[PDB]
Amino acid sequence: NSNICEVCNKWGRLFCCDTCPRSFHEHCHIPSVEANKNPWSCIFCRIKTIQERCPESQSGHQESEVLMRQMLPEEQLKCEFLLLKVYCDSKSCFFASEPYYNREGSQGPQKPMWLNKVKTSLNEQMYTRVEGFVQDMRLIFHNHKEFYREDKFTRLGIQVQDIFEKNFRNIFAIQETS
Ligand SMILES: [Zn+2]
Ligand SMILES: [Zn+2]
Ligand SMILES: [Zn+2]
Repeated sequence: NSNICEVCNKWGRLFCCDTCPRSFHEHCHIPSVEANKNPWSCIFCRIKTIQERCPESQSGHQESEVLMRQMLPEEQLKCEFLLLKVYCDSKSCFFASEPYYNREGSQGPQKPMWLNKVKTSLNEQMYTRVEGFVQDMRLIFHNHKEFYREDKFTRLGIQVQDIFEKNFRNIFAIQETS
C-alpha cells in the first residue's frame, strides 16, 4: 500500500485499502473510514464494483435525468466519491471551511456554502435527490465568482469548479458532447 493519504498526500495515521494499494486518513476518506470490517474496501473500490456489476451504467446519460435520481445507496456513494475527488485537489482548501465576506465593493452571498457543510449534509442524509448535492456544490463556486468579481482570485473558483464538473461527468457517465 501507499505510504501517503490518497486525498491530502500526507503521511500520518493511515488506513489501508485491502483491494487496492490506496491509503487514507480516517476523515479524509468519505465516508470516514469504518471502525471494524476486515477486509475493508475504499470508495474507489466500491465505485469500481458498481460499474463492474452493471457495465451499462457507463453508457451516456442526460444530466437532467441524473439530477432527478433519488439518493438511494448507489447515488449516495457516487456523490460521496465526487465530493472526495474535489477534496483530492489541493485548491479545495479555499472552499473547505466556512467563509466570511468583508471586501470593499462586494457584498457576501445570500446563501454561503462550503465543502465541509456538504460533507456533513451527506453524512446526515439531508439530500433526497442528486440535484440537492449538485446545487450546493455549484453554489460554492458561483458564490466565489460573484464575490471576487475582477480580482484574479476568482480563478480559484473556476479551477475547482472544473475539477468538480469533469468528475461529475465521469462518475455519473454523462453523455459526451461538443
Ligand atoms: Zn489525508
Ligand atoms: Zn481500494
Ligand atoms: Zn447488468
